[PDB]
Amino acid sequence: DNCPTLIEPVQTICHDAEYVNVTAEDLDGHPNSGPFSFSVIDKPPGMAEKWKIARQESTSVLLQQSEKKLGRSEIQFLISDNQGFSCPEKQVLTLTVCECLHGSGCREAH
Amino acid sequence: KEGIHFKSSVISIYVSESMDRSSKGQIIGNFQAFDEDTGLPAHARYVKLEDRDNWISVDSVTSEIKLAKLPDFESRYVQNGTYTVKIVAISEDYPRKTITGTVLINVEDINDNCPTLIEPVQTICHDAEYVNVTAEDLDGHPNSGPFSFSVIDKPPGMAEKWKIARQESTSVLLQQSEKKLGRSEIQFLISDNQGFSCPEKQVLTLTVCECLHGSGCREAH
Repeated sequence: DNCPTLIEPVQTICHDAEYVNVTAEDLDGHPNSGPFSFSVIDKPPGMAEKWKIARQESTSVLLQQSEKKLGRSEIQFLISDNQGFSCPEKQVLTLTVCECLHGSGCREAH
Repeated sequence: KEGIHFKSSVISIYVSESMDRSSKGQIIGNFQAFDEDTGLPAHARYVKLEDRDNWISVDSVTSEIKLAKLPDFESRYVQNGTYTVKIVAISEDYPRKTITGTVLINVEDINDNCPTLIEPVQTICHDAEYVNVTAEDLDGHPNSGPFSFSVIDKPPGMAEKWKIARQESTSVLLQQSEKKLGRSEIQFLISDNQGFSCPEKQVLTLTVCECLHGSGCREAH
């Protein structure tokens, strides 16, 4: 009676990254579960498709760029749980970039 | 039969210092009192002692303890990375009894300070070629470490005129190739090991002159 969600839907990533990983969570689960289905959105042209999918696992997804640009972009999602319940909330991600140096860490100052 | 006692003589907590985003209103714990004979909770009224900078507050009705300032790791009252406050809790109806305790809060460092040019000004003789300027950062390591100094690419050709020629953890030695008895204006850019640099400018005023043997600049006035 609940639908999957994105758990950090505002995420920074390193400049030199070519893949991004994000988890989804669902308010309800096993027993009534299996692996989730992830898809993104490609319509309209020139505007929608900044990211696409490369790998998918039960509870998380691995994304890859379409034009490889740097900065602020939205990634519009379609996510269903196994048995397929639907809710009026729209599923989304927003991504932006930092210059990384301290491993994963943004080099920036306070 | 005996009066109020503490379940711990001292309590100890940890936190980060402040820069920019720190939360107000902060709670850290309680200081409950008990009958010594059975350990069932008693009531007391509470007072604060020797808070040297006003960081802490106390609520008698809960024995709770609460923060009233933002923490600073460079503070003149912070020692070994710790700050102390003393509490006393005191009973009601006769005989009245006082019992003492302490709060220890530990504070970690942020790179909230930036290296500045402590040596804005120097005067230099006609046989010299090298001049030394120091910076200072107000954090310790890691939050300072070996500094990086540079001097900017404007005006055209200034790298032929005055340049960095050796560098230390705190400091830099300039050289000269202009070979002239006047003024130069030497903007530095300057980081600490973590990459932080001041929003404000850092510039050396430097005067080169003709000098007497073993003395400053020449004088006809």
